[PDB]
Amino acid sequence: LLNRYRALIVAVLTVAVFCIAAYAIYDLTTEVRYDDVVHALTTTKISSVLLALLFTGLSFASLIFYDQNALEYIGKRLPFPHVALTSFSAYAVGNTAGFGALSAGAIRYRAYTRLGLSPDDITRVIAFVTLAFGLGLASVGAMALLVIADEIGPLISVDGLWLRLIAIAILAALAFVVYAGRNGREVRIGPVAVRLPDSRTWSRQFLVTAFDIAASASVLYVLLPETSIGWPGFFAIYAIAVGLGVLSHVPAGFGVFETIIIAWLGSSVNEDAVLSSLVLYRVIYNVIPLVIAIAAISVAELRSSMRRIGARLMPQLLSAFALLLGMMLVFSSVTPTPDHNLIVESAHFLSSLLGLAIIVAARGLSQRLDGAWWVSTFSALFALFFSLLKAIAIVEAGLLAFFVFSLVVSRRLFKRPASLLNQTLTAGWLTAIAVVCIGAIVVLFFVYRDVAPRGLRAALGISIVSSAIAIPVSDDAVARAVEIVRKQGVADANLVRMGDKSIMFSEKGDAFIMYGKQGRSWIALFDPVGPRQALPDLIWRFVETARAAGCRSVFYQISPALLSYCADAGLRAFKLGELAVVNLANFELKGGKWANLRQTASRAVRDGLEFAVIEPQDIPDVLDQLAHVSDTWLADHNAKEKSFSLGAFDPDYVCSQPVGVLKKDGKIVAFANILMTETKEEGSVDLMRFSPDAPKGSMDFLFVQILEYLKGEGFQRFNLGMAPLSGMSRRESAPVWDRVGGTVFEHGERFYNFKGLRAFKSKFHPEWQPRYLAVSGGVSPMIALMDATFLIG
Amino acid sequence: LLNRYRALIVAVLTVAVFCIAAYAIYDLTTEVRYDDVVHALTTTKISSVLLALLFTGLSFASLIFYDQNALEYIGKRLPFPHVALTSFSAYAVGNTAGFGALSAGAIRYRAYTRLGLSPDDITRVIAFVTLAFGLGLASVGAMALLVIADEIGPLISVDGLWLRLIAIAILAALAFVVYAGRNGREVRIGPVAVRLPDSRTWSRQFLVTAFDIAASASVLYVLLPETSIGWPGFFAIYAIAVGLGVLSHVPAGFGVFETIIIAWLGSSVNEDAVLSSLVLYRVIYNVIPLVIAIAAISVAELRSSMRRIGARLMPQLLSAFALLLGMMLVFSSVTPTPDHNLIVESAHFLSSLLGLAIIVAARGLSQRLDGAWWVSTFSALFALFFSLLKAIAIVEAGLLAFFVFSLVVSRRLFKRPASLLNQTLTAGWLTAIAVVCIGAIVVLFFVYRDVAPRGLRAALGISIVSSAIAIPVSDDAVARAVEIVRKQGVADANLVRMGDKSIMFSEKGDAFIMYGKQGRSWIALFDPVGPRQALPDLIWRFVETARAAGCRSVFYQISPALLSYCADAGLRAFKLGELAVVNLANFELKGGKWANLRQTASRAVRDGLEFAVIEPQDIPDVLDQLAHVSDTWLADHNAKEKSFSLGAFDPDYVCSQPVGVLKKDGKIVAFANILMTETKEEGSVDLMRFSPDAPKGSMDFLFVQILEYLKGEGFQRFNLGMAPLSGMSRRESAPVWDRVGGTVFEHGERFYNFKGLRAFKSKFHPEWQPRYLAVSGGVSPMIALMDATFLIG
Ligand SMILES: CCCCCCCCCCCCCCCC(=O)OC[C@H](COP(=O)(O)OC[C@@H](O)COC(=O)[C@@H](N)CCCCN)OC(=O)CCCCCCCCCCCCCCC
Ligand SMILES: CCCCCCCCCCCCCCCC(=O)OC[C@H](COP(=O)(O)OC[C@@H](O)COC(=O)[C@@H](N)CCCCN)OC(=O)CCCCCCCCCCCCCCC
Ligand SMILES: CCCCCCCCCCCCCCCCCC(=O)O[C@@H](COC(=O)CCCCCCCCCCCCCCC)COP(=O)(O)OC[C@H](O)CO
Ligand SMILES: CCCCCCCCCCCCCCCCCC(=O)O[C@@H](COC(=O)CCCCCCCCCCCCCCC)COP(=O)(O)OC[C@H](O)CO
Repeated sequence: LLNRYRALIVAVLTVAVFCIAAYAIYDLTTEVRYDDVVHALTTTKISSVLLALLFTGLSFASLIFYDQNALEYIGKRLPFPHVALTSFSAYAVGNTAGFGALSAGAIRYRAYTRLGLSPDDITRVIAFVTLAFGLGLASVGAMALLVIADEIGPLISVDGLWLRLIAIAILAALAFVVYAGRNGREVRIGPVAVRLPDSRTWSRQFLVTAFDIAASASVLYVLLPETSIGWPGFFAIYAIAVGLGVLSHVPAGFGVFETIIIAWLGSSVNEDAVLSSLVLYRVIYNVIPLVIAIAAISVAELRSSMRRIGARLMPQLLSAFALLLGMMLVFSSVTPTPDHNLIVESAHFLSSLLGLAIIVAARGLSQRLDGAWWVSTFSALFALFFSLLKAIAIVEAGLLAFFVFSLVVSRRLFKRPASLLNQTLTAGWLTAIAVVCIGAIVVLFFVYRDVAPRGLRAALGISIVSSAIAIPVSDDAVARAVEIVRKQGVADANLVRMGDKSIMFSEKGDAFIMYGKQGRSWIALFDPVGPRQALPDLIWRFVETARAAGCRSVFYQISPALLSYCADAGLRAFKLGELAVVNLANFELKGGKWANLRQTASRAVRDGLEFAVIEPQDIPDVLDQLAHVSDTWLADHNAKEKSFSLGAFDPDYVCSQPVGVLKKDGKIVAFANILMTETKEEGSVDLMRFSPDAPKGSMDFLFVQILEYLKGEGFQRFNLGMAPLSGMSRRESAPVWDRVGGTVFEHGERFYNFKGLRAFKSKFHPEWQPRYLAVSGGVSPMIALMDATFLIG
Repeated sequence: LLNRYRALIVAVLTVAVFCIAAYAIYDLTTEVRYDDVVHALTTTKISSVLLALLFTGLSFASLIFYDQNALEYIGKRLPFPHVALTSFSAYAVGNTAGFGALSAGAIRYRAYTRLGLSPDDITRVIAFVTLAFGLGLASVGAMALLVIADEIGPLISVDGLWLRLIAIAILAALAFVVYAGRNGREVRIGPVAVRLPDSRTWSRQFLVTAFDIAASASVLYVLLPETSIGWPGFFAIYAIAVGLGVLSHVPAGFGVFETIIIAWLGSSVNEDAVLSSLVLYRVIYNVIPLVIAIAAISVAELRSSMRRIGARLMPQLLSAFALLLGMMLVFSSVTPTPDHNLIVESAHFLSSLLGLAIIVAARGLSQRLDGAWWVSTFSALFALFFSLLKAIAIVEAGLLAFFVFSLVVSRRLFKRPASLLNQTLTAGWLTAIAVVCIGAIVVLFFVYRDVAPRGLRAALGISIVSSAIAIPVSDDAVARAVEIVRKQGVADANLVRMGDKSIMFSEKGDAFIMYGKQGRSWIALFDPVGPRQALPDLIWRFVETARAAGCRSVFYQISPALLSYCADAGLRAFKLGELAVVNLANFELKGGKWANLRQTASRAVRDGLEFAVIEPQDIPDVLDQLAHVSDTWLADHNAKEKSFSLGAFDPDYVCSQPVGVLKKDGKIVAFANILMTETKEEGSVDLMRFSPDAPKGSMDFLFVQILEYLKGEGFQRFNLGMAPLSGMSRRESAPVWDRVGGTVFEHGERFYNFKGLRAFKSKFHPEWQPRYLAVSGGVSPMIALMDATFLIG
């Protein structure tokens, strides 16, 4: 149920469920000694750990076929070594993090926009993949719970009829969903409206997801020493444990997975064995895949060669690996050894400080900063020679030295400067910090219960991290922005002079992005305007400025050519609508398929309707007639005015650009703003105007003459309007859409008919051009679209 | 591995495996009392039997989706209530019988040729279905054997490594088969050459076959009272028990299924419970589906309405139901009750006699006789009022009275007369009789072991059944057959006068079929010749005459219009090749796409090559030149002559039909036989003749003039040659073909180039016409095609 959590109480409720889960871990693990857990790790039958490596390998092979199946569903057949990597390194993170910037979403985006998909199709790949895992895990858990409510029924002393009956309830619900969605037929089960694929496709997907959950239950089943349950009893436990640990949005499914397995198997087998198998499960299944995903980038970077997809995936992988590294550092700083460096109960507080600093550096590394690289490299080095002095500890030292190795290797990857601390907060990284802190508190209360200042110090360090986490332009800038609009390309940005939109610049001075702030996030207007080389340097700087004041950097109507370095900044693009573009050198007045426009023009030829080519100083002759016709087209919509879209009643902006008129053979009845550039390379309009002198036979010639004059000056093409998205592309959607995409199309049919319908643009036979809205920080474009909307109105 | 058993040692080896299995049943059931088994049937918790009915219902719902999936694979989308019936009544028989006339094969044929498929596609439906069940049962048993070699490992005291290792062996073999057959690529694993379908199709098929085997293991698992194993342990037992009971070709998988489950679960649970669950399994899963399949025909016959498919399926269903009825009669005659009608150890021998008589009547009813109806109806009535007098016995009396009800209902279904006993033997019905006899011997040795004349009497009755199972035409007939060729239609049958082919007739006198005998089977030549109404009456009479001398009634080159009542007789059609037909009223000498023939004719115009229109009495001028040119075209192939195909060196047959010649401008160098009828409705040729005066430029005009003269007399069309089957239709094949179809195509490219290649026929631009060979008795067309072949040569 992605893009439905619209809150910060989701961030609070996630760590609430983790607090309840960790309290239940400490409840269910009373009479176990930490020394006994260390004993059971040190004696664990190395054939069993090798077999756990084998089953993790089979699990990630099935995850590769999840995604290859997804790409065969939407027709986009991509080559296989560029899909094995982008879904062996999408589940190496998705099994670890579930945040905005670190999830399956913001890695499929960053690894497929570089690879060659369309952002209207990565939201099909992601959505089919997440329906695949969720619905397949529900079917698999409810079928393997159906066959055995007796091998696991009495283990929690719940009778076999009830545990089987809830599995029959889940299977009846999912059979109802499939039988509703037999042939198309989007079935609205609530907010989310599933539209299941072919029966030949969800069955292949069900095999792939059942082999995934089988070879990921068997990783833990080989590590549990000689249970009183078989394989499938443990498989029905595992498909409830994962089925709740991913249901509660916790990072990696940490606490809920742990507490379900401890609550289920402590009655069966010895609790030290289950803790020693769960810790050695989290290592083998959630850290070894990160290490292999890192090394298969770094080795190919040193030395067939997939350096582009490695360059787009390495910050995400390192930022998801540093978070588990920080969990390991804090959990191994709190658990004691006798010989400790009292460097001058407060001497291992340096190590916990380094661990929390490196997960803050992980939040930096996903944002791909430079201070993140310095802090993470040096903090890992300090942890290296302040943890190697104690013992050998090949897991700790080797894993952390691998982090240092990779992070020295990827220095040339990124040099982007910003302030590591001055970004305020996301909904997810607070959950990361708080899960590390609360898990550390539970490790401390767990360990020193059999045999403080360090506890109070770790809590005070976490509170200091929380406090540090808590821690229109001048007419010269507007005129210089107008000069940048002149001396460069796209003429869409002639909405620059109307004010109300803050304008930042670049260091080169010839590039700008135009703001606008509505809620907890400020948006943009068209696209960064300027030469090509100043745009990617500025597309990061915008988002850095947006996070610098604790806001999200939504975009609006961006180009498909922008995507290749738009998605690198952490921008989930979304399909919005297509912008009608008519090339002018490939145009004829009737041709074979333009004569409807010729007859509509000749409808106004007999009226003799005319035009104006007037100047930026030709205001004082027209202005009160402009006021009265403004009253008319405000009476057309019955008095509701919009910003961010058109030019309002403006004494300067209306007379700013050269405009053009519909006449009463000399008397102004309707006008039109025309928007050019100095470079003569592209021109546009924005507004059409109604009169009580123009019926449906003359909704065109006021604009047809403008098209002919823009042909007459010698422009290359012409950006007329922007249309909402058609019914055939409302057909091509994804399974787990919700009210989000419906209100994308409602925003389409709500704000894009103030100039004309899609068929009205189609009357001019245009070649369409898609425009997107990019959203920062992995948040819902329900929120982003409404932040655009309430800034329109 | 169908169409590879080519023997009677398969029939011997099947009952050998059943003898070993029944001896192992009697071995493993020493200390069990028959009274205790009756106790455990009478106390069996009626909720458990209702739940077994539910799981049988789910199993046959999945069997319906086996076949609906199969019909969606080959594109032929058929309506669903005509597929639910023809695969709820194809597995109601296939789970009971595995013979020639009673299997999935000879019910898919009889229920799809009526329904609307092509016999080149029912051999795709059948073959995809049998690969589906076999390969899916192997994958399912090897996967559910993989997860648990510990819940069922020590039950037979075999260590868990070996039972898991053979499952890894099976899964590695099947993964090798799939990875070989990724994209097309027919992988020859031996005699059988699997070519697996789409990954989107065998996965859906794997779900359907795993839900089948799950809901058929659970029918028996609900009947076993409180095992020491879970569900999936019993599922891994069941997928070995079925996986060997269908591997050994035994009817219903009787003895092998029984002995595997007794051998596996007698060590776990009490043996009386396993016998009481296996008998009540065979009832619920193999007799209740026959009863429902019968009643859903008979009720719809009395009263939406599918009377055609019921009329084609009811004899197969009744003949597979009477066999289990006979097993029940013999097994309930041997098992004793105290009060018995001593009508005057030999008074219940009447009941065993009635049971063996009714399974002989079942062999009659599949062949759809009339004495079969009389013997089966009256023998069931005698069993009714000589078994109802003993006790109530609602299962026995109700089941048998249902048989009497259905068989009175289907009197109007069939009235076909033949001798019920005088058919000699099939490979399968001897296995039916012998499995009933040996199972009866084991029931007798089982029951009277705790506490004979009846045993010796049952053995003598079976030996009497075995002994009773052990129990060119005149020139008037040839000339009358030539008169039937004259006064009626197809001119293919002008091979009638050459002798060597026995000619039977009909009772109406104006219809005939022409024999030819090679091995243990005699074949036919073209098609029954005559009016339409005398053909279906004769198409049964041919097969009755063939079984009357203990032989199989193969056909050769039959029409697609014959299939609708050809498949009713029990004739598995097979695609053979297409017969080139050129309509003459829709023909032009060059048109747009015939001018190659015009230029090839003008190649011989400058030679001035000519023809003959000579008579049946114009022999004595040409005959020695015919002898020398016969020496030439015997020197063409280098001296190897064929029967059954053309006219040989014949003093009567060569001069019989009007022939036509290639000349040395008057001197005979090459001839051609031309074949007409009196009705002027269709004409043909058979033989083209080589000369040492005709190169590749004149392989045509000798025949082109014949085509023009057959146009000139005024015929409708022209049966020139018969071509082998093309490469695109050697592409459209089925998965479990073997050397059979390969030698069908080898027979094609081996015997059909003595007149010309497929492109040689394509030079004349023909409209193709498929011709089939029908095979009786469910036997392989390897055998039938070679019986045609060694009668050609
Ligand atoms: C207590 C009562 C509550 C019940 C109410 C149920 C309502 C359900 C409504 C649906 C809301 C879903 C919201 C989640 C959205 C989200 O968060 O995003 C999408 C997610 C990520 O998918 P992602 O791509 O990120 O992959 C993640 C993989 O890595 C996981 O990782 C790990 O946890 C690893 N440790 C293990 C790896 C495993 C193999 N790789 O997918 C989803 O749809 C999640 C839906 C899951 C639904 C499960 C339903 C419950 C199952 C129980 C079965 C029946 C038995 C009942 C007995 C009680
Ligand atoms: C002891 C060592 C020997 C091993 C050697 C293996 C070689 C295999 C070579 C393959 C030859 C196949 C020859 C059969 C051909 C034939 O006869 O015809 C095709 C059949 C019918 O198909 P049909 O359409 O007729 O349906 C039938 C349904 O009704 C059955 O009925 C019943 O029995 C009911 N009582 C139950 C209904 C169940 C649900 N409905 O299908 C086939 O391919 C048969 C192939 C089966 C292959 C199984 C392999 C072994 C499985 C074991 C798994 C691994 C574990 C190993 C541990 C030891
Ligand atoms: C009700 C089920 C619902 C549907 C789910 C069905 C899914 C089945 C698919 C399972 C595939 C993976 C199988 C993993 C099973 C592990 C079995 C196992 O326990 O391993 C034992 C031994 O394993 C081996 O010897 C090697 C097994 C290798 C399995 C390789 C699988 C290949 C076949 C997979 C099928 C798919 C083929 C394509 C693969 C890409 C070790 O156990 P143990 O004796 O150590 O246990 C005692 C105690 O627990 C302490 O350990
Ligand atoms: C390792 C596995 C390999 C792959 C196989 C996986 C296939 C799983 C699919 C199974 C579907 C059918 C499930 C049948 C399980 C039967 C469970 C059972 O035992 O029934 C119990 C109770 O059953 C019920 O209460 C009702 C169960 C109804 C199940 C209906 C299945 C619907 C869901 C099927 C999934 C598909 C959905 C579409 C269906 C067309 C009765 O047991 P008991 O307590 O009597 O046992 C004690 C002793 O044995 C004596 O009996």
